[PDB]
Amino acid sequence: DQSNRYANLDLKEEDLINGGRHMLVAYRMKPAPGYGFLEVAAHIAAESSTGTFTRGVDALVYEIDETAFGDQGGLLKIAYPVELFDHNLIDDKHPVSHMWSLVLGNNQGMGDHLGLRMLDFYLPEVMVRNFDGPATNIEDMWRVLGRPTKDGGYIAGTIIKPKLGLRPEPFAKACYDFWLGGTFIKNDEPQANQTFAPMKKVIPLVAEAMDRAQQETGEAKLFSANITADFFGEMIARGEYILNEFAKYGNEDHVAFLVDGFVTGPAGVATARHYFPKTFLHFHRAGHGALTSYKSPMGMDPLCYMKLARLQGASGIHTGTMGYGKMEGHSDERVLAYMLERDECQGPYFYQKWYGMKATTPIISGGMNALRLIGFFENLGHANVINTCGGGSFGHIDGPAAGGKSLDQAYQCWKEGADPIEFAKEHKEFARAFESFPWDADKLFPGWREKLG
Amino acid sequence: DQSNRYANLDLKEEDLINGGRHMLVAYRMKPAPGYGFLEVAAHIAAESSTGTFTRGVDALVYEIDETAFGDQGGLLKIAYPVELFDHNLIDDKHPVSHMWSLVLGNNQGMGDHLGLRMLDFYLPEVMVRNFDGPATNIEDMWRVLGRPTKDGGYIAGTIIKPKLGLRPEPFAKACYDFWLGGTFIKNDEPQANQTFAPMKKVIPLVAEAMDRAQQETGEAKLFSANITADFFGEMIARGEYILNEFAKYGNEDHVAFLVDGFVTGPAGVATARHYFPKTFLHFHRAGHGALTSYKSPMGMDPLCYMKLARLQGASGIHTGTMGYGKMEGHSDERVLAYMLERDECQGPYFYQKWYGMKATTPIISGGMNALRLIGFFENLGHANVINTCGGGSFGHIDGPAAGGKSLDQAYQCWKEGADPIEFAKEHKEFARAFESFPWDADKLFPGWREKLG
Amino acid sequence: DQSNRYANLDLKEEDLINGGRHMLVAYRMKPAPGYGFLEVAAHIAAESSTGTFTRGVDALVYEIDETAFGDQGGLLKIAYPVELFDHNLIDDKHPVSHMWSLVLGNNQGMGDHLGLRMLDFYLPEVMVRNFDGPATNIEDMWRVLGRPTKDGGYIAGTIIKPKLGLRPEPFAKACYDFWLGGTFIKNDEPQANQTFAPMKKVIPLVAEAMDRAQQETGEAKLFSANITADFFGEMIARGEYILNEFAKYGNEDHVAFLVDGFVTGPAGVATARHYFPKTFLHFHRAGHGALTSYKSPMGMDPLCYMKLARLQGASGIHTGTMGYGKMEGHSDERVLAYMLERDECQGPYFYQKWYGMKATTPIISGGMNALRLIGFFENLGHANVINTCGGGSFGHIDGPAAGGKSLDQAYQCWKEGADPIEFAKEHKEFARAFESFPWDADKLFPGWREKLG
Amino acid sequence: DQSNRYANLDLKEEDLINGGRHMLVAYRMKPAPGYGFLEVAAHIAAESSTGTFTRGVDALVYEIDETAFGDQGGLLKIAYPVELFDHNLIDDKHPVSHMWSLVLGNNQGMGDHLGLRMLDFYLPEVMVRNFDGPATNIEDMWRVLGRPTKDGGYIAGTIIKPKLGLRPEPFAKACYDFWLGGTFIKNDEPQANQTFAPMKKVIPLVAEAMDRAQQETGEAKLFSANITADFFGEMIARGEYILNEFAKYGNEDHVAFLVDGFVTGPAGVATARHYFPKTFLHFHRAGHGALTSYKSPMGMDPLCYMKLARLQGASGIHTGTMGYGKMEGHSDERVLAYMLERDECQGPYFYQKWYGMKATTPIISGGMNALRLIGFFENLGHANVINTCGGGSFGHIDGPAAGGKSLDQAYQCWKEGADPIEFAKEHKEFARAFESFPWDADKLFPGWREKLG
Repeated sequence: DQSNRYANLDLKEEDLINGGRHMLVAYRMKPAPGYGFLEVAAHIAAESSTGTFTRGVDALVYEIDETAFGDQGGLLKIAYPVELFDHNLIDDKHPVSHMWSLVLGNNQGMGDHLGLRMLDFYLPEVMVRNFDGPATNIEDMWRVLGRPTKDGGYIAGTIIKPKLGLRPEPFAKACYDFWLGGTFIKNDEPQANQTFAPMKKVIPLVAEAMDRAQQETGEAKLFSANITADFFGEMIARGEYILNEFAKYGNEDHVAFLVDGFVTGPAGVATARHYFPKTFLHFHRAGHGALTSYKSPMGMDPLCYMKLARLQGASGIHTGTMGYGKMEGHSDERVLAYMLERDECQGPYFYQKWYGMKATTPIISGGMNALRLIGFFENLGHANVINTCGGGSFGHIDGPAAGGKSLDQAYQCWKEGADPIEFAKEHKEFARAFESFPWDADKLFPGWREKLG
Repeated sequence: DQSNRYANLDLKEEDLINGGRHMLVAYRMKPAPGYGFLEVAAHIAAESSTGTFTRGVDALVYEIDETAFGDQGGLLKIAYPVELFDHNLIDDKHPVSHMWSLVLGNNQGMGDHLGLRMLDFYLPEVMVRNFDGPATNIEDMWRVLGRPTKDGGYIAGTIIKPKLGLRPEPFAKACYDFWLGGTFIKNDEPQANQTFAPMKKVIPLVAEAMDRAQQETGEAKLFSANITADFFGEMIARGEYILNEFAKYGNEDHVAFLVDGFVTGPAGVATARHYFPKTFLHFHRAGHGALTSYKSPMGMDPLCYMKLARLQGASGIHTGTMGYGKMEGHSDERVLAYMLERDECQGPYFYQKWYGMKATTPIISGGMNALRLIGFFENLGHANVINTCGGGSFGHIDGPAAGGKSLDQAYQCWKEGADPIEFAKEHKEFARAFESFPWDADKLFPGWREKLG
Repeated sequence: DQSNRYANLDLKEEDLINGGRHMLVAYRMKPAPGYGFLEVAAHIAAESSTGTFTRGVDALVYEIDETAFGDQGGLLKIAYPVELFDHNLIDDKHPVSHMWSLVLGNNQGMGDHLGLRMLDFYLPEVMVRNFDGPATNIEDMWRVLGRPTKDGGYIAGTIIKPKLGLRPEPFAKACYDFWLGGTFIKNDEPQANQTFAPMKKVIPLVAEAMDRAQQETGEAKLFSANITADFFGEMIARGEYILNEFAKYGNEDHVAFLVDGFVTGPAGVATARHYFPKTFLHFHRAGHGALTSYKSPMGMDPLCYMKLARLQGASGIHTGTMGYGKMEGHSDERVLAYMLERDECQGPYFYQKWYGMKATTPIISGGMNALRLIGFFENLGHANVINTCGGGSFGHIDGPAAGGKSLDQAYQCWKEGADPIEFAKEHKEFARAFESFPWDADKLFPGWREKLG
Repeated sequence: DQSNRYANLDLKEEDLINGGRHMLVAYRMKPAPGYGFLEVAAHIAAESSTGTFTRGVDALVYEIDETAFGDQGGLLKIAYPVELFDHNLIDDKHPVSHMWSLVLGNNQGMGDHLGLRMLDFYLPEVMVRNFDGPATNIEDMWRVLGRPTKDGGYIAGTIIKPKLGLRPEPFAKACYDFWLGGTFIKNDEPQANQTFAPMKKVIPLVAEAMDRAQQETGEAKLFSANITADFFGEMIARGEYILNEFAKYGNEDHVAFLVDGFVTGPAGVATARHYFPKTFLHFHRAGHGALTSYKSPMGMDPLCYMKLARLQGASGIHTGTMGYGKMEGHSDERVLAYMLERDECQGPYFYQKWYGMKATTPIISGGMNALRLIGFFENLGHANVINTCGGGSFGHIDGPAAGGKSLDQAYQCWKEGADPIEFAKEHKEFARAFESFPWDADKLFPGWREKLG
């Protein structure tokens, strides 16, 4: 019924993009029984904007394909005038929370559709330049590690098992054991200040373990510490406490902050981004599946969530192993990494320029090991990632330290374009990964058994 | 496979509840093809706790009914030791974000189920007493309005149309026009500091409109102002600016703060709750449908979201018209209101005591009017609600002020247990609501035409 | 030399005051050898404003009396255009820090005077209405105590001895012992989180002592807890921690916050005033003597410091016993109390209206006891003060609880206009104060020995 | 009377220092008539500590010289057990405010002395390591300027005249004019957000002037922007706003923050130090004369104030021209610079180690010019200072840009150990400073007229 006002299917998407005055959003939408696709689409545009000088700022349906997705619905595109979006009193920037409240707010509760899912969105220059974006990313880690800041490459990481329940001294010992070979360690997403492992007991022991490993290896080590909380004053207290403990050893810039960004919401990410901009903001997505799982016809696709994380200021975020590990996996998920790290990236429906906004670094995890990293790097096109390997490190038959080394050595091998089996003859930890995971070696490198003994 | 460790189906739920040492959660879960219900359930418990002294804090599957929901899956219940939950350094309280990250975190991304949905949860005394809870609710509005703080009753509200796009002077004029009869006005959820209606232009005009209406009517008026932002410093700036503008007229405690709590996340709600505890925190759910819509097999049921909002400190939150307005509606949704406002409430799977935690006030909206309010009150059992009526107020044939009066008069009629038609003979605005909405009057009060002329 | 620009002795002070566009300041100034009084005065005006459209905002010397103070110098008055003063981005209010930086900033370091002291200042309406002012004062304590909020009267307090060094349990015990008779207890100004009495050990014991005393007496008790710190995040952590501990007993609004406002500076007072406005801000002046002692020819007179404390938002501040206790004392210091608590007050050089800005409550201390309070009240004209008595309470021969009662009973006696000796016959604790301090009784009430036995 | 408890003149200062368990303070004190020097000294120790397990933490008088200062009093030294000092809940560090409240708090108001002045103090290692200290100093400016971070040398600055009153466009133009030759510009201490030059009008113009000057010169420029306020939320708003405006040109790390630290107090400095640690904190002392002027027998000597500023985290602070400019001046004030910038420094009574705490950079100002800088550098021993020259820059007969160059060229000449007159033959701006200030050239370089024409 509102299609006359809130729909203009004669608008051309290219004119909307070249004009630079609209945010565009593509959705998958399924009309409820009795309702027409255009009528529901126009209703969505109204609910997502002026709900009805007002004409100039109406959101407009400009494209529909009612049959695009068969029994899962059709394609819907809406243009949002940039004047709809809010501005901080302090710095005039757009809140992410506010943008979300328009393009995916009340329209998620409507009764005249059976599903409404964001697939992609386009931000014009005037909007992109008005979000925080990241302040820190892997480039700052490369600097702390003594690497080039251009293509400093791969950072070998792990997660400690059991992920929750270890008392303070056993946790610090596991950190030390790995840091004798590996580089990066993170808290588990709900590991913080439980009574059985209080923050102010475990953090001093971890700082001491870092110092010991660094003195014994001569190599710099990194720790990502959970500061998740609801209250900004608490997250400030956690971060300041942690940085001061690491500062007692000269290692304050070896600390990253883990923030469970989905369960805090954008406001919690913004607390860390604004108060601690120069501390790497490690965005943990725990819980995001409720919003982004393909099993839901609501919410948004993972690529959209990635774009929003970069705008909020994530220094790094989990992306996935892209079919080379042990999760949901296709080599074609590389677009999630590209959209996070490149200055420009083609998305499923919109080409996105980032106009110099800093990259968000992909954090790879999901049953990866040294043998698998070669194919993973080759598919991605680079190795500028952080990688947490649970079994790929502690599952090394020579121990977690050897596991960590075997991961670094996988990066060297790829970087050199060397033959993995020939490379292994001169690099023991990589060679011993073949024996640690021979099911994978038999597959990827048939013949290794004879060539390596 | 992990069922031996992470499942104990011999545990009795009543023993877990009477013991007071576990949070319990009920889920609807559908196993993926090839996986057994118990195996997946145990995997969920592991992923949601210790991921594997550790045995004492494992989450445990204690009840399953694999066929409870037919093709939508089965019922799964998990017990979480209270020792799993985090504690603020500052005040030892539990973060809501953290609790969410365990009971509905990584388990939302697992590949061995086709759906995992929270239906209800149980907090024992030791946990309930360790959340913020609300600091302010309708009782504080009753005080400002000169009402009894016991059963002060109904607050007549409206929303301004168009909800977004009005320039500052037309918006303030609409506020004045309604406040000559009604009491409560709110911003629209994305209405804030747009260039076409800057905060520092519209807020002074609204404060002036309140003052004028209060001087002309002798009655106190209320305004709920949007302070949504990502950054705590910005939300502080907005709130302090707004309170100071209303303070210039002596009306600072006539201000409530609207916070789009789903798109800010719990951290944004906590900013308002901690910095502005004595300013009514009006929680707007815009976007929550992605998490709570019944169209998704992920996320959580609305009742769970309501419980979480109270723990975070919402002073009020939208619940719905419960089948008496024009939305998704059943009289049985009254449990959402009861769980928000009562000191104790039976939920779908767990009885919940709140141990003196303040109520969160239901904010009713969705095509309500004066005629309909009688049946709505009778079903709910009380009228201690805030109610925003768009058409029920501005749709009054005598204008928004008359509409607002007709809503108050509906409360009086119910409160008096009077016959609505007899009551209308002595209350003109209520009587004129019959003519404003005669389709409803013909239905609810057949005969009114003759008795009222 | 700059007298032609920065001096206009033809300006009339009454015209400057009635115009409402200037802050005026009176100083005592002593020229250095070789310099003329007017030349130095004009230099001060230049240094305190434009240092030289600029003419419209120059500060102007409008009155001088070179011989007013003999060998201590002369009188100097300067008019500051209100346009010179700063405005917060957030709420447009004047920072106290900024105002201080102009009227008493670089002019304190000049080499062409041997002394420059602020004696008084005048704020016009447009400025007074643009400072924070207090949010809380004794009226809020009266409410918590179940008193009338009009002239609720005297609050009997004490300080614990030794003021610093008591371990947590002995300190809480002393609090309990006094609270069985008295009402108000404060931390000592440097008593906070020392290793020998950690905050998180002593505060729970004090909260428990309050609860016990309140259950046993049926009377409400008050505690003023030190939250002094440099860092706003720490002061927030302290205040939230303390309020939560008292909230466990339902006594959160029985807490006041002590802030060492001179050593934090105005910024620290503002942290408490903005974050915790509804918690009584007990301003402790420790260290102010460097700025306000009459032994210095620099700085400002105590009356000026009092005015600044009210503008910053002190709920109460120490004033002194005004010659009725054991300190620097003259009955004429009552102007310090009047300037803090009245809506209008004559100062030494300027009449000051406060335009409804809340009172700052006088906190009396300095060797007062029940016998002395009568004359003190009569001189002041009221008893709306908080009073901490060290010896007047614990020095009671029947103990601190009896001492506290004897102080309340002194207020009752004055309030009743009763004869103190006749009153004592029917009030045992007051009567026993005569025996506790007979040197004072012999003086003030000759004959008591016979009439009371 | 309390000398038996609070005095132990048999203690040896060297034992107290080598033990590392006491802060020591030296004072000048004058007893009031009738009081003995030791009795008053012991009273001061009591008032400054336990006011009376308590014995172990008493402050102790360990040295007195009653005649040390003739009619100005005698010397008094007091030892403070480190256990007396407070600890943040967050990071366990000592608040400066709290330390001040003990060693120079209530003892400033006592009636049994006619003066009590801090001359020096000693912090042992355990205390020094427990203060914030600076996070940023001139080394970070050297990095932004492309200089070595070791001895990067002199930064040529100016102040704009008139210091207060310029509208936004004329102020930005003056900044541009100077930046074509000079490097560093600062706001005046009370210049901020006045109605005649609003922050959000002038700051964008200054950022644009920086960009233009940098594009035209190819050299990096620096601006120190006033963020002084009482309220931490306002100072955050100012700083974030300013950094974002400079970030629009890629110049966010070209910004320093000016904080009027005396009138905000330590709490305001801490806000900037904690929220903006990596932005150079330019501490402006406006008003400190009330506390540190030698005309007062109260307060503290400038050297003490300098030590406190470093502990609070000042990146730089004004010291003075040390007799080479036009102020209070003696070459021997170089100790103020040495105590701020060295890792170890002898003070008037105590040798102070800083244990790696970052330097606070001296900011030199007070009628300096290029000719005078040579002798100033030679006396100081280095040129690692920031220098604001009002007349030494704009007073150059060829303009402010030429003036700024002449200052840089003075540094080069000193650095080269070259003869100033010979150097001038090959450096025009330096040569033209001789003509700009020939009174100084005739004095310092007799003969220049003939050698340079």
